[PDB]
Amino acid sequence: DDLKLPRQRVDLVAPPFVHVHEQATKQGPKIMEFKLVVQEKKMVIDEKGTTFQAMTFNGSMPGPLMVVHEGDYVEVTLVNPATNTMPHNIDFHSATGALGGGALTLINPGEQVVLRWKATRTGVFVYHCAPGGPMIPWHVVSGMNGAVMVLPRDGLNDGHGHSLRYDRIYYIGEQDLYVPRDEKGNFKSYDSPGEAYSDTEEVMRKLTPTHVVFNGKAGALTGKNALNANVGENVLIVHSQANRDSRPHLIGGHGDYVWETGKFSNAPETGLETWFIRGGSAGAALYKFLQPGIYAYVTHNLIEAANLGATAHFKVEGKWNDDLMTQVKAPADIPTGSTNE
Amino acid sequence: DDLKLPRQRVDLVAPPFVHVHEQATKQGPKIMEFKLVVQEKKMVIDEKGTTFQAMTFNGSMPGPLMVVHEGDYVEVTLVNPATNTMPHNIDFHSATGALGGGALTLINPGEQVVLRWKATRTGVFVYHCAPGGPMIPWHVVSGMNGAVMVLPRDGLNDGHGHSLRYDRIYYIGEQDLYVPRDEKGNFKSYDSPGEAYSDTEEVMRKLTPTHVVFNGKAGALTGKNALNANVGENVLIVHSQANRDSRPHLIGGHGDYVWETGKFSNAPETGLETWFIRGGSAGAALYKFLQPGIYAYVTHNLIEAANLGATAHFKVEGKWNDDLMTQVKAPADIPTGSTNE
Amino acid sequence: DDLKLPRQRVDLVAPPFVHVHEQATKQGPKIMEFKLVVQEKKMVIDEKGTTFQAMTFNGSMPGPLMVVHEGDYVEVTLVNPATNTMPHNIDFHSATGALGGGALTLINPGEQVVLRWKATRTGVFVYHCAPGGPMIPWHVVSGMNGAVMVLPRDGLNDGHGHSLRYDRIYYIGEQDLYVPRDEKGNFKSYDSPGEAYSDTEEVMRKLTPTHVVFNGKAGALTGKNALNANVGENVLIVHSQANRDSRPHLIGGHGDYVWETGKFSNAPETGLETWFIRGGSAGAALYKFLQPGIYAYVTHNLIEAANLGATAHFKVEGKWNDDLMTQVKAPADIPTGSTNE
Ligand SMILES: OC[C@H]1O[C@@](CO)(O[C@H]2O[C@H](CO)[C@@H](O)[C@H](O)[C@H]2O)[C@@H](O)[C@@H]1O
Ligand SMILES: OC[C@H]1O[C@@](CO)(O[C@H]2O[C@H](CO)[C@@H](O)[C@H](O)[C@H]2O)[C@@H](O)[C@@H]1O
Ligand SMILES: OC[C@H]1O[C@@](CO)(O[C@H]2O[C@H](CO)[C@@H](O)[C@H](O)[C@H]2O)[C@@H](O)[C@@H]1O
Ligand SMILES: OC[C@H]1O[C@@](CO)(O[C@H]2O[C@H](CO)[C@@H](O)[C@H](O)[C@H]2O)[C@@H](O)[C@@H]1O
Ligand SMILES: OC[C@H]1O[C@@](CO)(O[C@H]2O[C@H](CO)[C@@H](O)[C@H](O)[C@H]2O)[C@@H](O)[C@@H]1O
Ligand SMILES: OC[C@H]1O[C@@](CO)(O[C@H]2O[C@H](CO)[C@@H](O)[C@H](O)[C@H]2O)[C@@H](O)[C@@H]1O
Ligand SMILES: O=N[O-]
Ligand SMILES: O=N[O-]
Ligand SMILES: O=N[O-]
Ligand SMILES: O=N[O-]
Ligand SMILES: O=N[O-]
Ligand SMILES: O=N[O-]
Ligand SMILES: O=N[O-]
Ligand SMILES: O=N[O-]
Ligand SMILES: O=N[O-]
Ligand SMILES: O=N[O-]
Ligand SMILES: O=N[O-]
Ligand SMILES: O=N[O-]
Ligand SMILES: [Cu+2]
Ligand SMILES: [Cu+2]
Ligand SMILES: [Cu+2]
Ligand SMILES: [Cu+2]
Ligand SMILES: [Cu+2]
Ligand SMILES: [Cu+2]
Repeated sequence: DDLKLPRQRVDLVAPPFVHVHEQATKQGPKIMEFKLVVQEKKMVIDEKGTTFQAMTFNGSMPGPLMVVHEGDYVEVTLVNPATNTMPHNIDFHSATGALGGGALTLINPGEQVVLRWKATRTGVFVYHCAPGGPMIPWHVVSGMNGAVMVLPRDGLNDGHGHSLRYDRIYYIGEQDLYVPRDEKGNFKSYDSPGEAYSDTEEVMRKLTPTHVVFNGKAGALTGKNALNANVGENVLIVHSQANRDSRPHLIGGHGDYVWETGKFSNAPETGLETWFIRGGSAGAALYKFLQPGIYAYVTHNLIEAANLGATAHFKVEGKWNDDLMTQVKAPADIPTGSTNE
Repeated sequence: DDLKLPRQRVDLVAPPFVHVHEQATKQGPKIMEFKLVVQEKKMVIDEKGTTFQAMTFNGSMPGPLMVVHEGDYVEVTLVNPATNTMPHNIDFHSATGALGGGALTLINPGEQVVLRWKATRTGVFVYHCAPGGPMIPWHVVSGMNGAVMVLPRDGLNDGHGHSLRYDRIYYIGEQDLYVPRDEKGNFKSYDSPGEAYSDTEEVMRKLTPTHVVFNGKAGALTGKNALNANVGENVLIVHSQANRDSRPHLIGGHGDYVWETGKFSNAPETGLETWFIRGGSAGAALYKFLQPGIYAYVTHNLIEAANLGATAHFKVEGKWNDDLMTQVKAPADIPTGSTNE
Repeated sequence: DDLKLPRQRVDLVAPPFVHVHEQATKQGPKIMEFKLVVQEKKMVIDEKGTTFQAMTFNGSMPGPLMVVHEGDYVEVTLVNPATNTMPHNIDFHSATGALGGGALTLINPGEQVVLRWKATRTGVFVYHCAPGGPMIPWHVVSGMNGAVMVLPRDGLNDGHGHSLRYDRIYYIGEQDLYVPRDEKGNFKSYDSPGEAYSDTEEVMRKLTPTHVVFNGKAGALTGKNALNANVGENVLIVHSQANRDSRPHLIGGHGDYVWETGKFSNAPETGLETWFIRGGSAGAALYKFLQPGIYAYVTHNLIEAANLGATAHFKVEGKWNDDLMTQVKAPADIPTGSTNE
């Protein structure tokens, strides 16, 4: 074995949560070992129960967030069980060479492969399947995409010599979906991804998703699965979109520090209302919560947010600050003596 | 009354103009009092006379620009006259908490509410109605959006320790509209917003506007309503888009200083050709005019600009500078001795 | 003649290549002389042989890249041969006044015009035809757009006082096309641009291209026309899009230094995965190749890249660096003792 570094196995966790990691570290470079297992399966993607033929890393949309530090090596075992029907591979936008690794990781059902890439570039980055040709968009918009974060060894900073530390981290993977409809407008169902392909490709061609979802379905991060926080906590929100632009916004908040292009060698922007994730990238925002209550986290095409699935909630515990905002007068009848022209 | 600051009432003016304000101020924080009255009404939105069922703040698309300074408090009386049919509210992207104020301002026809928010974040920001659910996009794309500018108390700067001062300010609100068509392709008319809803939502779902307009209609800021300027004037152009991306461009000019994400804690970019307003945001550009004549101000999807309504004009008075540009030879027949292969 | 500077004639070359130029220069300002000849012609735009009625500068999509330095004057002879059917003009986003020159360059078939503009603004910029009204988008999406680069006289820098020098430069013009289809879905053919107009405008109105291509057609820069480079070379990739957004990505690489808004008075961003060209602009990225092999250069809407034409290749010669990336284990059967749940 030429590369003589310590090895550390990481157990991935399902989004929107993130596996255990250090922000700053004084450990030297390691070989960080990850396993991704491809799973093709039918999944429910909206609140009416619509299904579609998904293809996933590790059974989730998005695939899980991987976290390493600058100078680590990332050794990924990609597994394509024989219950799957298609070949698969993986392209890390964090990696250098061989189409991000895609040219070294094509595996048929029943095979696995081991790729190592050096984490030379800091930031959050997309990873996605990319078998070749028209299969590249198809596998990605069927769900085969996630992200990796390469932290500086000293953790995050503000680009002005001040360290930034998060209390909590969430990973929001946004997915554009292209579900075929019948002549009456009802979504169609299929028995396999291969059977769904031709009709799906026709929808894809017109560049208008039927659904835009976080964490794999409409409503995934609302209701009992709202994201928790507390007043005072500095929360890092990683957002990825492997195929299509997005414009994240935290309703009732801001982006205190935003890396919209997602790369920690660049100073963040401050005090944003809405930021922009270019399709094929990950970005990140830090926000320190100042008020309790419900926050909606959306793409601020509000049609997509409210009508195609792209809303998450935060539920924030703590005490209300009437200095920042207050209801001076509750709703009341318009005074008789008013003129409102 | 706990908050013991001077109160100042502001009279709003219709876009693209902006109410009287100071750039730099040595006044301390104030409670700045604004009134917004919701008006649902049919409006003309294109040059062929197409109408649609609009919903507005203060009778205009966009709603008027509010201008305050960092550290002021903004006390907004939102009025929903009983002639309206729907509930309404307001979300300030400038504000912290309660979904931007939307969770504290839902009012039925016949009611008003008073919200106060502290202007802790500098920049230009969207405000918009957001009643809940699918009503959020519907109210916004029906016209219920505007912007607020929170200036630093020392006015604008270049991010490199130099003050910037504008001679003139204009507010360009861009609106994506989704007007239903009949089976022949003609735009449909309705007697109320409620009657228009179902057909409008179907158009919205396909994410392709029928119209993209400035100041509420195609041609609003062309012809006799071109925007005036003079050679030498430094003009601030605030641009908002509450739902959908835009790419502003001043044809024949530049953006000397551009805050495309719209937030004055970040240094502007210099010398832009075209900038980018992410849907759900406001941005701003300063330009010092150097040449007289007509300028077109567009979104630089030229299909949207020329064919869906999204062109404004500036008419600039002054003297032409032949050093910057000149017609060396006027159109003339191609010389007989020419070879043009 | 009032302007007493040396004159230099430049011979343009077809994209993706760039005419001979100096990066840094100690020559003083010159009048740089360029000729552009409009050519309307049918062109093949995809791998199935689909044609469409194009309109070009100098016979190519994009038009050729012009390169000058800050403070030069650019004297452009625009020629509209009498074999063409339409009037044409030119708008330089690099220029100040008269709608970028469009208001001084409208020429009928059989005419030519000479425009001079001073290169006061550094960066890469779009130029495009803009006759007036609905003809503006039509001429642009028919192919009448290119770019000009205005280099600082000291050449490029990193925004932190370090010079940057490229070994190679390529110009990637991306074109959104709107080809009519018949009732069966087959692309229609026409005998002239005028005959194609009405059906084309209907496609344009729905804001969804049928094709998104580099260098004028699907596959233009793949196969025998892949872009060459070598390990170690710093390559400047200029990307323009005159009408519609794009999100460039170099698969297997990065953007070491990226001016996504395209203007050299602003420091570049570092280490990008994917960048963003706002419609109506040019941007530029520098990358130093570190690995040999094939790279795909795409817009990272992968549907557009793989299915609508928007993929180029680089073929990079040199030696593989197993430190940066290696295939630890080639594809092999999943071990019997594995558990992959
Ligand atoms: O295609 C729109 C048209 O189709 C119908 C069924 O005929 O609804 C479908 O489309 C809706 C919007 O996507 C979904 O809410 C629903 O799951 C789906 O059946 C019509 O109701 C709609 O009018
Ligand atoms: O710079 C990020 C900064 O935002 C902070 C500033 O200290 O606060 C902003 O919001 C708070 C609302 O009170 C204010 O302190 C501040 O004046 C405004 O920009 C933090 O939450 C943090 O360091
Ligand atoms: O739907 C496009 C198709 O509809 C018609 C009327 O049949 O025109 C309508 O659409 C045009 C483009 O939006 C508008 O200019 C016009 O106001 C509207 O009636 C056809 O003329 C067009 O061919
Ligand atoms: O930095 C904004 C700056 O743009 C200025 C520079 O002084 O001018 C630009 O356009 C003018 C066209 O003459 C030139 O002064 C300059 O060299 C170029 O970048 C102003 O209009 C202003 O301060
Ligand atoms: O319109 C989509 C539908 O049309 C057909 C011909 O009937 O294919 C056309 O569209 C394809 C996608 O753009 C092209 O690949 C081809 O050049 C064109 O004829 C059908 O095959 C397709 O099903
Ligand atoms: O800053 C651009 C810089 O990227 C470089 C840094 O020297 O390299 C990056 O990629 C290389 C991969 O080894 C590493 O040197 C570096 O640590 C990482 O950001 C060059 O190719 C260049 O100056
Ligand atoms: O080696 N210190 O954590
Ligand atoms: O299935 N995804 O969270
Ligand atoms: O070959 N890919 O499905
Ligand atoms: O302010 N949120 O849509
Ligand atoms: O208090 N001075 O304007
Ligand atoms: O109606 N708006 O300007
Ligand atoms: O309830 N909103 O129209
Ligand atoms: O240059 N304006 O389209
Ligand atoms: O004048 N020197 O190249
Ligand atoms: O025809 N263009 O490269
Ligand atoms: O008049 N332009 O084709
Ligand atoms: O990583 N490229 O699609
Ligand atoms: Cu796959
Ligand atoms: Cu990719
Ligand atoms: Cu409302
Ligand atoms: Cu909002
Ligand atoms: Cu033309
Ligand atoms: Cu232009």
